[PDB]
Amino acid sequence: HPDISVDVLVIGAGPTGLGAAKRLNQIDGPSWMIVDSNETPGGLASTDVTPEGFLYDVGGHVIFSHYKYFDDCLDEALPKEDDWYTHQRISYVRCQGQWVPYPFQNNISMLPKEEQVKCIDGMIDAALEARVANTKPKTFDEWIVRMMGTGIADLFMRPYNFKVWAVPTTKMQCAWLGERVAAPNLKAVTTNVILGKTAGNWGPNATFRFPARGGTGGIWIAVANTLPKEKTRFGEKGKVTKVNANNKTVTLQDGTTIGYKKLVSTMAVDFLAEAMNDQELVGLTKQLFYSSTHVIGVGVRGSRPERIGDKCWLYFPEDNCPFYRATIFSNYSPYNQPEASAALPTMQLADGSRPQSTEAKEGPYWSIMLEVSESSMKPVNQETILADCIQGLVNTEMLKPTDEIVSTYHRRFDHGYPTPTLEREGTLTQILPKLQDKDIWSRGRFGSWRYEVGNQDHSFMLGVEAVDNIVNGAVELTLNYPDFVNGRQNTERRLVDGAQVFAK
Amino acid sequence: HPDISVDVLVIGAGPTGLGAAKRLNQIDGPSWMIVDSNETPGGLASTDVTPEGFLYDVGGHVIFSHYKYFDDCLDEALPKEDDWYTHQRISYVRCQGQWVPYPFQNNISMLPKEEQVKCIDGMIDAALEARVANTKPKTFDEWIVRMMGTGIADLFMRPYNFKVWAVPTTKMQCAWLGERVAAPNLKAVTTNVILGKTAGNWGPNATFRFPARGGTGGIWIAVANTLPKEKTRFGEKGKVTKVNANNKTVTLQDGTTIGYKKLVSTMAVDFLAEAMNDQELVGLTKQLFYSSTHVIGVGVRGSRPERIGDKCWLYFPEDNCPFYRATIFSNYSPYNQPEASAALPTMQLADGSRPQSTEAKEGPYWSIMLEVSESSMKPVNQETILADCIQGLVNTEMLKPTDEIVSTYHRRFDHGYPTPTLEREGTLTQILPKLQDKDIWSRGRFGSWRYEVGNQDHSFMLGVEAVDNIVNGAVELTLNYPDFVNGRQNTERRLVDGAQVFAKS
Amino acid sequence: HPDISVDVLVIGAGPTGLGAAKRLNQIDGPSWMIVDSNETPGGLASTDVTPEGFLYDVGGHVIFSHYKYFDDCLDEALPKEDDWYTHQRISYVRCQGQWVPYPFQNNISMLPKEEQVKCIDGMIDAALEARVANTKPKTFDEWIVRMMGTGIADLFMRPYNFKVWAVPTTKMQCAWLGERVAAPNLKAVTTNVILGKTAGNWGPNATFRFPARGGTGGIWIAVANTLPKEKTRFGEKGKVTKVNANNKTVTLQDGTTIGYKKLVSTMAVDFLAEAMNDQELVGLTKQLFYSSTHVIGVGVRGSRPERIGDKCWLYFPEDNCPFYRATIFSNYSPYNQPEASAALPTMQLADGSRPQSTEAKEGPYWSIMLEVSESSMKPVNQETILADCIQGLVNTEMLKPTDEIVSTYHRRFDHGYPTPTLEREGTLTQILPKLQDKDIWSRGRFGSWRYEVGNQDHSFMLGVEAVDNIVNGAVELTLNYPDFVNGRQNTERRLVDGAQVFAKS
Amino acid sequence: HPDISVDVLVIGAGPTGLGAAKRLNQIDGPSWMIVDSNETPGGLASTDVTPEGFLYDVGGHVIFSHYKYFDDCLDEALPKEDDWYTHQRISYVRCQGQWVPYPFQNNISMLPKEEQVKCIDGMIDAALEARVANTKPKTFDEWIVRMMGTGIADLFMRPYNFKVWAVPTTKMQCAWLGERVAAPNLKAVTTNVILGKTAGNWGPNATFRFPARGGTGGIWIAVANTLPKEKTRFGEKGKVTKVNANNKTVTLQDGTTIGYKKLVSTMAVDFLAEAMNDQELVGLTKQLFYSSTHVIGVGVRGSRPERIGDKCWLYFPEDNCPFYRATIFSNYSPYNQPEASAALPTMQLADGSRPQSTEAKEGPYWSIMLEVSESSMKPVNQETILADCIQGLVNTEMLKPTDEIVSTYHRRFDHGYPTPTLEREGTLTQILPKLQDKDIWSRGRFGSWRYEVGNQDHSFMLGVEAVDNIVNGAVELTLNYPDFVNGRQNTERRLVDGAQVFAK
Repeated sequence: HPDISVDVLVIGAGPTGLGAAKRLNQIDGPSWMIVDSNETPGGLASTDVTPEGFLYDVGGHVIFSHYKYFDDCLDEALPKEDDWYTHQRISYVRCQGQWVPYPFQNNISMLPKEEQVKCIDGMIDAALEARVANTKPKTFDEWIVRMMGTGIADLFMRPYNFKVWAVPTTKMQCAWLGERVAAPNLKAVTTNVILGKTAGNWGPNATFRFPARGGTGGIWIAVANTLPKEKTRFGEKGKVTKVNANNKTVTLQDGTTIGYKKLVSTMAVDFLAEAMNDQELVGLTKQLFYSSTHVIGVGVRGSRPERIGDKCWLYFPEDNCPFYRATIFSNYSPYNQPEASAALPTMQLADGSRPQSTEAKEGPYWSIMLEVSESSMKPVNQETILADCIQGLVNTEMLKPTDEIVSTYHRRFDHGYPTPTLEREGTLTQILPKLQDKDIWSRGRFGSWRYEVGNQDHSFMLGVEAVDNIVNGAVELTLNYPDFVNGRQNTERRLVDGAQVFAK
Repeated sequence: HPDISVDVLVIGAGPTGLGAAKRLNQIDGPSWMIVDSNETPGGLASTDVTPEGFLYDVGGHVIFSHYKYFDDCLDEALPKEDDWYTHQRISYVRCQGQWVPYPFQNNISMLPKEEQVKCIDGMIDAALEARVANTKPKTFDEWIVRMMGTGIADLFMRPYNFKVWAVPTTKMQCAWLGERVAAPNLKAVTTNVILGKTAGNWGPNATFRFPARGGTGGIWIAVANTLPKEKTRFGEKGKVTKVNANNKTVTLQDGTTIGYKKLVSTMAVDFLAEAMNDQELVGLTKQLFYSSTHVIGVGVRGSRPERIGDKCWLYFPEDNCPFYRATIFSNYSPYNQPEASAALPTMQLADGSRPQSTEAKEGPYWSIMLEVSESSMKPVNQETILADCIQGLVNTEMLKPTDEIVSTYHRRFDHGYPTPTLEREGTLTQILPKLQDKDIWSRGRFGSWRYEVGNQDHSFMLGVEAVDNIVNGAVELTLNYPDFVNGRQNTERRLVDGAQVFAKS
Repeated sequence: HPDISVDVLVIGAGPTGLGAAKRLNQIDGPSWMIVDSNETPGGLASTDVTPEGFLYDVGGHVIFSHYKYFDDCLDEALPKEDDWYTHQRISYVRCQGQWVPYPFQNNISMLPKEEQVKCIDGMIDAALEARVANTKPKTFDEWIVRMMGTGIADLFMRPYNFKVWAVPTTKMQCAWLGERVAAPNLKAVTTNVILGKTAGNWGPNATFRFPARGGTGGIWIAVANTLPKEKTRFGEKGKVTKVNANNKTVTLQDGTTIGYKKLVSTMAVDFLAEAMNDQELVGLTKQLFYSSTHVIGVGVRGSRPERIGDKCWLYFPEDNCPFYRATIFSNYSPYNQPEASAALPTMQLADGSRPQSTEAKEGPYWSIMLEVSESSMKPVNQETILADCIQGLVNTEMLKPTDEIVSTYHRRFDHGYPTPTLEREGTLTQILPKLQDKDIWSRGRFGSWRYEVGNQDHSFMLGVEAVDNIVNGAVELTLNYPDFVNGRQNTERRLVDGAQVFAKS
Repeated sequence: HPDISVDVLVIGAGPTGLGAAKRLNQIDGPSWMIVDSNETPGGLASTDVTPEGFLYDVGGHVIFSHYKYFDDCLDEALPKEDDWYTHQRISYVRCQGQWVPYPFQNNISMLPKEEQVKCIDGMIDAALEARVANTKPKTFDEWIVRMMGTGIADLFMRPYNFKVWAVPTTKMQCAWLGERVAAPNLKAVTTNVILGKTAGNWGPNATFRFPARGGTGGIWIAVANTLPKEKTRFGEKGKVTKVNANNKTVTLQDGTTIGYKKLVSTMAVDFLAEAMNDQELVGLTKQLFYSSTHVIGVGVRGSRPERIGDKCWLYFPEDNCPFYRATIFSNYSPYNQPEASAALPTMQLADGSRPQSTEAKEGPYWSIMLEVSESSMKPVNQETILADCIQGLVNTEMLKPTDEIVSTYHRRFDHGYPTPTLEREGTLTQILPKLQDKDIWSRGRFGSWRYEVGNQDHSFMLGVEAVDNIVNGAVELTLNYPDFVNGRQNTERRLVDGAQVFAK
């Protein structure tokens, strides 16, 4: 007899577990509980703040929602018009001293003429090959080259992706990319070159919403707050230390035992394996490759420079900086950094030299968020990475040597990306059915280890669907058919379904 | 205020309506009711019987279940081992005097050598073109010719499909077929010709189940039998005569009114427009094309002939018989026809002549069911179709001139197939969303007018998923993505889900 | 017996006949004679001069020799360095107010950008189809669209060729073009577009030679001058009126009869049929299509304008002028027009009005030559063509309205181009072998009616090779395999061969 | 001054030199002379006979004339209808116990079904690749596999050609083959399979002409006999020992020196370089690959066996015999072997055992001629090759173990085939121009070293055209454009041209 008994136990209150909890709470049928070792809900979608008052999120991939249900929950959580700011999806690729609007291939008119020739030639080759193709690419790398041709592939996607995944593109599968044909739009590319134009893939239609306060972490705090407090257990009192799969009981730090009929686990699956003391799974989960992510934050004194402007996120294929992506985080909300009247001293200049004085001066302020990837194939010196990022900012002309840095931030996330390697699926098809046979739904970024559904909306929906499968027999579409869900409007599932309308 | 009020009203107690009802009954949340103008549930999945005791179903497309949910409901309806018989999926194409195992192209070694050359040459052309193809086929005919080449198309698919659909293949779309690339397996086809091999797509693992009694109609009577009687209204008492979609009320023939919050309608959508008195929808629904089906049944005296053997269904591309498909219905269950000891006089010989006497002789008996299609592009003379079918049986060597016929059956089903025309989707996108905007889920073979989800398992699930959409916010996967549901094991939805397991605690 | 007998009789003293004469004279074996109705040798390669002293040739296709034999004869005829001028092969296409260097597709960077997009889009389509092509184009038009794509084909080659041939491109064969594959060089075109580059297909090693004096006519007068005069019959005394192919005799205007063993006829083959009184050949030769060519010459007062500069020939696809090609004939030689000190009055201004002064004034002078085509499919107004040409010169900005015209020239050549129609070969494989069996070698621009071997170097060698076939059993390579002769260095046949060398010792 | 002076000197009296001399004699203009070290004209187209009375030619490639001129000289040399026998071009490939009619691929219905499947499958692959091909094959091997597909290539053309050329197919060029596209006729091949049909490429109009007497050797003796005897020097008196390219003189073995203005040399070009004492040319010519050919003749007692019948020549891809080609030489003329009444003892039985008696018995007789190739890459044991050939005859069921052999013949021709290696052209376009610059027309099988024009008709015409080039400025079409001459009817040049008609 365990100390607590519930039908459905949810481990983890990141977006995945919150998704499961939200759906359980709406269904209000089977009994349930959600636990997490952190007092603040949000998991890795939480937001940090420096002593100087600069917020930083864990990533630069803004929200794009594929589901009405996700929208319902975000809207319930933060219902006021002024709870959000809307922006156009503005991004550029840093290449040869130029900010090239995304998508790269549609904007190579900014490159020197001879390089345009090399690019067009390679894409001509790719189009002619795609005309008689009778096989599908097998690696991320083959997919890139079939889409872009050699010249364009070498300038951006190949070196960029190495910096993103910390593995070569030849080591990765390409199913996670979706099912689009690996072929160039040669006319679109020659057309912009001939017309000598540039054009980003953004406009009034292509927008994202960012929360006015508390970063992305603020979304998840407000979602979590809609849950019945008594069904949550957050903090040390909720840290799971053992999972006894055969007896269907969990044991917490404080010794509390919880019995369950079904388990939704959102912890990394390698940690779950260890927690189950299941040696066969420990071996299998150790085969799952992943990269570690360093997030660097830099707060800068001054009004937003013209050269930065309305830029949102930026891609860096080149080797003159260690980060793959930068975000102008101060463009997302005026509350991601201190107000202009707030007074801070300069810590250092961008060229690394001491400020003229140590006196606190006022703002306004702007803020940059940088991402760097580490793996066995790509080491990162944690002792120098901050300074290398800052020099990277100078090298890319994001900061003048004279810019005044008033805040710095560095954090290393051991589990950063679950890598879409060639071996991933072969390993996961061994791991997930074994857990499934024990009534354990292991789901989430590292819960199910599939990158393509490991961001916020998809993960939230992994949790939702896991519960919908457990209770209503729904297909888990997002877990197993990401292309299917991505290719459509998912409007059927709502925070208020027929069931609740008829019950009231 | 109306006489009766329910959250969800279902019109029709064919497989689709019964599906909706089963799901509503399992969930047992929103109130609901199911009405049908017929006293006997099962809709067009019902079974007829001749005065002589021969059973006939409405078609020859046997059950293949794509869903565990469907299996749960059939098994619950008919749980005994002896409620079913299992048969291998044995089918052949009648061609130039031969029974050619299906699939046709893998078995052309049975044809004359010169015909094999023509077939292979055609498939070589199609392979060569498929190698540089940069577009998808737009019509059923283009699909057929790309898969099979001209020689093979002309012998089977083309003339056969005209006979099935009662429209030319050039008039049909090809999305309903699934997503498989239209290209020939040249190597497999030439390999079998070279080896002189024949090979049916059946075996110990390719089987179907058929109910021991009452034909397919017996399945749906038993499924309906599991519902609570007081939530059903079957017979003249349940005939819908008016649908007021703005009031969300329905009026029955006896004057009863039913208010609903959501309507699952499984009547033919063209009949729904009329019942709604919605002239806009009438206009649109009249643009939908359909064929009418004649089912002919023939009871024969004798032990099962050797030439017939274990054959299940048979295809007829050639123009020496009016039917496109025949079924040896007596092979499906010994209770589809009378016992050997039953005495029946001979009605006629297969060559059409009278028999000498009126003497009632004994069996055993075997039984053939034939299907013929009719449309405005292919009329059928109802007055001679029976005699034409019988002569077709003689032409195809299924019956000898002297075989003794002891029972005949003929019925015309006006809405037979909803035709997958080139125009169908354009029209449905104007119709179904307009109905949806009124909280009307029009679903079924003719409720939603998509052939590819219009047989028993799919239709049943259309009903189940419609309810799941209404109540649980489920995706209607079968309605909009038949290729998705047909390509996977649909095991998630069960007659007993977690919701029920947990609630009984 | 006839008045004169020779082994080989040659009719015509144009390039083709003179070629036959030259080879016969070099071999100096069989006896021979060459006749022509013009006292001045050179046939249609002759040069006219206006009363004001401007020379005009018959066309603007400059010499490119494919044969050392041809070079030998021109050099023997005009041996001095000062008998010739050398020029780079400079040409442009007039398009949308601009002079675009030939070849057109390599220079579209000159057109507006939105137009370059259409051109490249079209060539992209053509490159993609060329990748999977398994047929050869059947028509000039098909060949054009496969090489260039629709956009580019529409800007230059289609409308230009209609103006040149006076029949639609869809009505012509494409073998005469050579054997190069009809596919676009997409990379070269896009590369130039991207680099913003223009590039003409000329330079220090892409040049032509033009005679210093007397135009091309001067070459042929001088080549003829090397023949033994007693074997020539030029003038009214050499006009053939009758050919009796059965007797192998010819009758001249003055009643003189010439008997031959082998006849090399370079007159137009349709006229030959008539002279033969051969009704079957008359019928066959009338199936051959040809266009008529108008040559217009314009003499202009002024030093050569900068806008003209070193231009040699110029192409005009557009509608604003009736000519297809123009030639700055004064760039070819200072002796193609009068010296600066020559005094001539202005006949008219280029805008058509009368000049202010009737007074003779001095030069310098420059000179334009224009070509206009006409046929039954593309009629031309003969009465207005001169004025229309001059207005065309104003329309294309070659002349200013105020330019002073001091000389004009206009001549119509009835047989201008023998047209490479789809029908040409079928006809010629009846005509040529039929004459062949009479021992008549009918050769030349209209002798054998194949355009692609109808210019000076090729026609000359047609004559030479005919003789070499008659005497030495040589292959007639030029007549039957123009791609073969055009793709190689023809260095073997010389004005002094081993035969002459070994005999002189 | 030299002992003799002529305008054109021709060295060698094989088909190539006789062609040259024939054209010179027709033109009867410039003075000329033809020398050869052999008293009997005909070069390697000469014919040996065994002591027992069996004739053997040097090869089994029958005459197909591409020129009227050649026909004229053959007709003049041997004008009687009874000077020739005509026969259908009947050939077969020995494969897995069967005689398969040529062409092999239209006749694979004779092979086991499983093997038919593998063949058709490989040809399907080939047809599908040829549908999208945009390059030309670079090697003989690539050409074969693209025409036939893998299965068929491996059964016949690949192994057969190794035995022919004595070098692998991968090491040879493919321009010598002609300009036909490398693609399968898939429908013809599958059609004959489906119908169970066999069809050879012969019939009443696909015939060849063979000399009634003396073998091919009699053709050339007779041709030579039409030349003015005083213009020939054949035998020891005509052996060239030195060629002084610079003074244009030739020195013979007997000491006599001959001056020339133009030289037509038809000796092997590697010997010409040696005779010229030109070490630059020696070096180049030693880079030319060639194989050595062994010809084996077998004379057999008995009427022609039914199993042989009307077979003319036969191909042998398999390794149960050393020869690549066999010829039923007794089928070509009843005078290639002794009359039936001639008496000969049996020398051995086909299985290698002695005859029961050494008594001489009568015939009739039939005769087989075999070809074996030798090179650095494929050694032949000169001392056992004869016996191995005879065993090969038993292995291929051409002879029964009991067949009585009454005559044997074996001869090694050191210069057999000039091999169409990949390097050939690179080497030849250095060698011939240099000789041309010295007014030397080196022409012929080994004079110019191009196999594709090294048989009788082509070689003869090389000699004719060389003279026509020297005298009349003719193009040497056969030497430089063999596809051109092979694709047409060459009717223009005749033994009586206009120049001779008019000279009368």
